[PDB]
Amino acid sequence: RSKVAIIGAGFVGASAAFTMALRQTANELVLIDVFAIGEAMDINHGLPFMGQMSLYDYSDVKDCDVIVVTAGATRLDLAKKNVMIAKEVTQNIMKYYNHGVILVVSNPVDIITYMIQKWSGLPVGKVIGSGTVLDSIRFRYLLSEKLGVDVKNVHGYIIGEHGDSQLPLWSCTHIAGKNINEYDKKKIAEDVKTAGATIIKNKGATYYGIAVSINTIVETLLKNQNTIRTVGTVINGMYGIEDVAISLPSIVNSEGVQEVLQFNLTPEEEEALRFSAEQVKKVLNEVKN
Repeated sequence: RSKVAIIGAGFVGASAAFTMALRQTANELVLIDVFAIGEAMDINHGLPFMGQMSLYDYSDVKDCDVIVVTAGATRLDLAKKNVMIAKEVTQNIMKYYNHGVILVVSNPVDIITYMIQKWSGLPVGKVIGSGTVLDSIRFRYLLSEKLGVDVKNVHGYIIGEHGDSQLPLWSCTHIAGKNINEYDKKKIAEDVKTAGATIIKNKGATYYGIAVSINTIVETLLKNQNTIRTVGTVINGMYGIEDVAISLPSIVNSEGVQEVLQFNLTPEEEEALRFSAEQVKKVLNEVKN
């Protein structure tokens, strides 16, 4: 039934694949590369794919339900660097692009997601970035793992730009229906935006957390379970936010975004969110070339 194609066999492309290979998230998985085959063979060593077939070229984006872009590599230069790589990938993908939902993972995700959405000339509801999906996940986790409660009842989201301007939706965070007003927690928010930085310091890279994130999202899309995820979408006309890609809780499925939940945010939160958009917008101006 399902078929996912991952663009880029880097540690991320590889991990991702390896993860949705153990979890056997899709029926078919393709490793499109940009330098690949060997990375697929090593994964195929743990052979029991009683529900998956891992293969190795862009002409295979045909009939894909999802297409993940992990390609990518003095910061703002990175963006501009990645934008170049991205632009080329977008061309090739679209050369054979047919039915499918594109998931952007390349960093700076917020920027590339938007850019790629344009480059492809695809509906805004079909191109999605991994956005703050992982951040929101960890956000709920930290909460539960600190209030003696389990993530099961923990309902919270991390919206905005997947960077430093991100903000936690406290006004819409409830434990089984209990506001965060129990009896302070400005740390939980911190550890969520510090995680990436700290990891990069020690390991000097990051790809396991993302690989998982990808798996998650791919699973969400393939299930069509109306699950809410703070994935990145090109927003235009919300909270006064215009042309720019940003994360917001939205119900997605194998065929695009269904709707980007229009939560009622407090004035401070609407401010924060708006501000956040401005950061991404700054970089976008630099790009768009």
